[PDB]
Amino acid sequence: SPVAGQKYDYILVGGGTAACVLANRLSADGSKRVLVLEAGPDNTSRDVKIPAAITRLFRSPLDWNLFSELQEQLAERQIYMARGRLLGGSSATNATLYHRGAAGDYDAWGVEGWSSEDVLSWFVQAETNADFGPGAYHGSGGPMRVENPRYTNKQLHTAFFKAAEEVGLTPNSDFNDWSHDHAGYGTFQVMQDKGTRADMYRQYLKPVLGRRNLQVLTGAAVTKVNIDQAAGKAQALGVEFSTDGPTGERLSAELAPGGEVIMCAGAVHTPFLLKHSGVGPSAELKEFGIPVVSNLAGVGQNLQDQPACLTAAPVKEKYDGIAISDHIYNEKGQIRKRAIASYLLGGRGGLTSTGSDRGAFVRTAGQALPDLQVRFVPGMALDPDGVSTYVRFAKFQSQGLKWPSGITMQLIACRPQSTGSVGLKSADPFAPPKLSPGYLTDKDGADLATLRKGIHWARDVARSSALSEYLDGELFPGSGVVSDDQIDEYIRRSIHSSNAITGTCKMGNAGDSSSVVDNQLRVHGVEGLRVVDASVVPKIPGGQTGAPVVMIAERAAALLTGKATIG
Ligand SMILES: Cc1cc2nc3c(=O)[nH]c(=O)nc-3n(C[C@H](O)[C@H](O)[C@H](O)COP(=O)(O)OP(=O)(O)OC[C@H]3O[C@@H](n4cnc5c(N)ncnc54)[C@H](O)[C@@H]3O)c2cc1C
Ligand SMILES: CCCCCCCCCCCCCCCCCC(=O)O
Ligand SMILES: CCCCCCCCCCCCCCCCCC(=O)O
Repeated sequence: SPVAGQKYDYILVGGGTAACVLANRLSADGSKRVLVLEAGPDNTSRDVKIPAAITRLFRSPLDWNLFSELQEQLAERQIYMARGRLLGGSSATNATLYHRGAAGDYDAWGVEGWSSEDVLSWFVQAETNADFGPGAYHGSGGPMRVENPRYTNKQLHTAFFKAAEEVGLTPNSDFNDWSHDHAGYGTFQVMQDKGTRADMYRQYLKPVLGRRNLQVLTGAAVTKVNIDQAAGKAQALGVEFSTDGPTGERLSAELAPGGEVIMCAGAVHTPFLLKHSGVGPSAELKEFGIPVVSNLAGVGQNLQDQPACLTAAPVKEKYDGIAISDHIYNEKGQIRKRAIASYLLGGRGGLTSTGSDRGAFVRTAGQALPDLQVRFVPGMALDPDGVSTYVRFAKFQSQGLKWPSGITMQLIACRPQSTGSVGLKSADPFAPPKLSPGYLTDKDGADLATLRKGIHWARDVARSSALSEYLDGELFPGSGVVSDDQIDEYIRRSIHSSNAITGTCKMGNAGDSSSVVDNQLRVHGVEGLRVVDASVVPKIPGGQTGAPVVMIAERAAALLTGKATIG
């Protein structure tokens, strides 16, 4: 009905991080008719605008509320995997940390035309930075906003940095500068604009909603890509979707001649929807009676996510009130007047923080690149699951209680060796995906070793002069968790997502039969179908995965508009 009688040059399946970038670049010249279909609503919540309100976005109506299959290797638990459900997708719900990883991460892909030297200019193109001017590693003038965080904890941030230095870590003045080594401690830059969230809805899509050639539908849940098998195999015709959930009528948006469907549903829902479209491992599609259009073993394989555990310690009584928890809430859980005034008057203070924006990259055992990311938070976890503790922190408002003052160090396996999968547990495209993160399944136990050594490193840092001045014992993992076996059990029971998720429709070279797209991001064996999102990442870079997704979308837009070639 909203697409009755229209023809589109591009249909974007999803309106998330990548989709917002493509919607902007593909609609620019006026010539091309662009449709965006997002299952979630418009992006208007104040909980999206205010970085500290990330606490409220977890397990909210603006999240998919995905749980994994039971993981036997993780004390038989289902793992929550946060995913944004609105225009801007996970860019609208994420911790805003700005990471590209290292040059070596893109070289390790081994994909023609996607080396570190190929991708650098596409990172720089996206960027405006408040703290770095033009140079080899930074642009000015791009639609993204990046800045140094506009909250600083006076006592605890400086203490973390001195502590890191005491255990022999060097400062890294720019984690995105590929002319020096990735390892070191410092401040993560953030995708914020004077302390408001600078998500890809705000930066890319919202400014161009006026364009007559761009049509964006919210509440539009795609159910499959329409693919025809006629005189020379499989051709995308468009997309089936409902505007009224499962019971709603199945509408179809149609491509114009020469049009393309671009999958932007992200590393969870893209492979799910491809499988619902007959693109996937033929045995999985047969099991739910889906006709196989393109038998691709790689669809939903190679799921890479960066698993996390944490240590937490209270401060001494005489340091009560110095934590970010004290800067956001008073002792009866009301939002501090000062935090509201600083946010509104100057885009400063606790409300501009997602909490996790200082830390380090560490080599636990002589690896080529750091295996460990540390995220230092100047507040104390009340749960060994940091995502559960963020949810508790949002629920804590107005409860009449005092959050105890202290610190957390989150330990992430940032270059994990384990992989998971996403598939179907049903033929109904409205049912949740069969999600398995596959944490700690790698053959050598490398990921478990990374996190075990992370906990040792966090204990060494907390034992430092700099931090032991402030701290009063340890809450997590606590005195019961000392031996390697005790630490391994604690990690199995508490391991959570640091919210990356890549690689489920991986890009590959010619001859790579585990790949789903070529180096032009085209789905093997289907005409008029591309993937442009986190799904195409061959091998997860170190650090948070949002900026790499924006780099891929910018380059894909340039390829599709004829402004660039690849290979
Ligand atoms: C909680 C959290 C914290 C993170 N922290 C950081 C961080 O600090 N820094 C960082 O750089 N990265 C971070 N990440 C990762 C980063 O946000 C993502 O990797 C990135 O946003 C992915 O972009 P994408 O376009 O691949 O997918 P998304 O941005 O997730 O977009 C997918 C879109 O498709 C939509 N969709 C799904 N199914 C359908 C359907 N059937 N029909 C229509 N639409 C559909 C979804 O609703 C969504 O809007 C975080 C992620 C999360 C979730
Ligand atoms: C639980 C910790 C996060 C809570 C954050 C909520 C803060 C609410 C404070 C009241 C401020 C509301 C008005 C200012 C915000 C408007 C959003 C914006 O335009 O940037
Ligand atoms: C955003 C500001 C909230 C700060 C108050 C929280 C106080 C306790 C700190 C808990 C830290 C655990 C580390 C978890 C980071 C989880 C969210 C994420 O993946 O971005």
